[PDB]
This record gives sequence, C-alpha cells and structure tokens, in this order.
Amino acid sequence: LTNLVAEPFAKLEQDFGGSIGVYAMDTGSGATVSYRAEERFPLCSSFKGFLAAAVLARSQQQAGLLDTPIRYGKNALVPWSPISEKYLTTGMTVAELSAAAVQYSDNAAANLLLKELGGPAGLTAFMRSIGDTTFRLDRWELELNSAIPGDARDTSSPRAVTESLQKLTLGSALAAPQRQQFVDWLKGNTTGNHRIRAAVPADWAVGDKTGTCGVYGTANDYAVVWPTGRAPIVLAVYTRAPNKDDKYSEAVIAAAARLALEGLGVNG
Repeated sequence: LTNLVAEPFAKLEQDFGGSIGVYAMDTGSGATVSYRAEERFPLCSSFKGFLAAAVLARSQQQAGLLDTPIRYGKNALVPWSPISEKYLTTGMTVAELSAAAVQYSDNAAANLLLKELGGPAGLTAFMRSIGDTTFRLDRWELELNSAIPGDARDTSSPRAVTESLQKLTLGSALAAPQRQQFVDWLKGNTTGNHRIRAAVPADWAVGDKTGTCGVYGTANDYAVVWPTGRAPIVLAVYTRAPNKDDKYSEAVIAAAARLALEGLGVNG
C-alpha cells in the first residue's frame, strides 16, 4: 500500500535545488506515500512539538506540572522568543511555555522546557519510550539549527516523525486528556499558514508544527489533518539543500503536501 500512485516529487526537489523528504499515512487504510522518507533531515524548530508532548507525558505523573509558574531572567531570552519576551517581568506557566513553543516556535520557552526534561537527551529518551529509534536531539536553541550536510545531530526522518506524531495525536502514547491538549496546541499553531495548511482545504481541521533552520535550504512541517468524512492523515515534509546560503521555500513544502494528499487519493 506504499506509493500506489506515483507523484513527481523528483521534479519538485530538482526545481527547488535540494532534497525533499515526505511520509504521509492514511490512518484508515494504512496506505502511505513515501519519498526519501528514511533519510535524515534537520529537525530545526519541529522538535518543539515533540517537546510539548514530552511535557504532557510528564504531567500525567505530576498533576501540578502544567500550572507551575516559571520565572526566568533576561539571560534566558533567545532570539525569536515572541511570547516569553512579553512575560519576562512576570514569568509564565509550564503550559503557557509549551503553547508558546508549539504555536510561536518560541526559543526561550523551548530551552526552559528542555531544561525541565533533562536536556536534549531527556527529550530523546521520551521519543525512545514511544518506540522512535530514529529521532535524536543533541543541542539546544540556537546551536541545533546548524543543519550541516551529513551531520546526524538534531535530525530525524520524515517517516519516524510521522509515526511518532500519529502515536501522540491519534494513538495511545498520551492519555486522552493530554492527547487532546497536544492536538489543540498544534491546531492553534500560527507559523504554518504557508506550509502544509496551504494544501489543506479550509473546511478541514489541521494541526501542525513548522521548523526553519535558516541555512542549507532547510525547513519542514508536520501535521495531522482531518478531512471530513474519512480517517485522519498524518504527514511530514522536510527539506534541505547543499549550500549554506540556499534559501528554504514554504511553497515547495505546500506543493509536496499537495502531492502527498493526491498520492493518497484524498480529494482536496
């Protein structure tokens, strides 16, 4: 049930000047679309979705975790921290930091939450605990964005991203209240309107998390999509390119998402 219908991903990545990796899963039939799906690509900010899921998993054992107020100093601000900079003088709760990390890609929030989990190895351990043997986080923001060709640090594969996303949003990796909270944070994302969402009709529900490294044409998005009248689709679209100054393209991500939906026979 993989690639029942071929799609012109090769032409798309050649026009882009780099590599595109796609894995999309129809959770009804199990049919998939797969292109470079087991290659490693840099996570960039896309790790922040899994970070929030790891926090929610911990909150199942620590009932007061999400409500805990976190104060931080100016030294915790990282470039691109649009929410946490507004609460520097007040602090934010763990839940608010998690929402900011997911929905605004807030870097200071992400580093604060990484610290809560025991750093990059702690997030990696959470991903291992749900059966993901591919994901690795190695560094903190902003160093994790270097996107060096051939460097496996801070990477995963489109396939493993999709498989883990499915487990966390639709499967049993989180308890039901936490699962719906994770879905709700993804649905509220503000940074993805020109990526997978641009390929998804307005009358379908969708949640996503983006990533943009700023170098090596490296950017990505993953999403759960609920087309009306059929089972949800989970998909991941990752890109990279050979030269440090190569620019990423949101349009290429949207176009790859459209091809994935077409390959699955999902009318959009």
